[PDB]
Amino acid sequence: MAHHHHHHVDDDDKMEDTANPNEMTKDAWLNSMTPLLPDLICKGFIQDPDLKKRFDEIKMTYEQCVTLIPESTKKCQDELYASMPDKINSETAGTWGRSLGECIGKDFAEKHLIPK
Repeated sequence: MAHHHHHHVDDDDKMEDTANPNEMTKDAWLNSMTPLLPDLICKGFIQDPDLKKRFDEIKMTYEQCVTLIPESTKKCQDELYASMPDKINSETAGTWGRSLGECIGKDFAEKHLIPK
């Protein structure tokens, strides 16, 4: 901004642009979401005294959870991936994140928490 009447700009906006990831794409979101799920999923069975009942019944441990959860992370990923939009906003993340969580919490349970 130094020319009002005389505009002879053959070049401009050279350094005045940088594409920064405002939010994460559906793929990038999954990538940065999947391995963080095991952390929260196990805690879900620990924080809830209700759920902790079965957690201790099978003598299951935190580490045992996070080695199994990667099975369901990939599972529910492909589930919702088909329904997810191109890019995942912070708000969008929570919506689909809890969706992954509910899937996994069910998958993990029927697998090892259910002795049948």
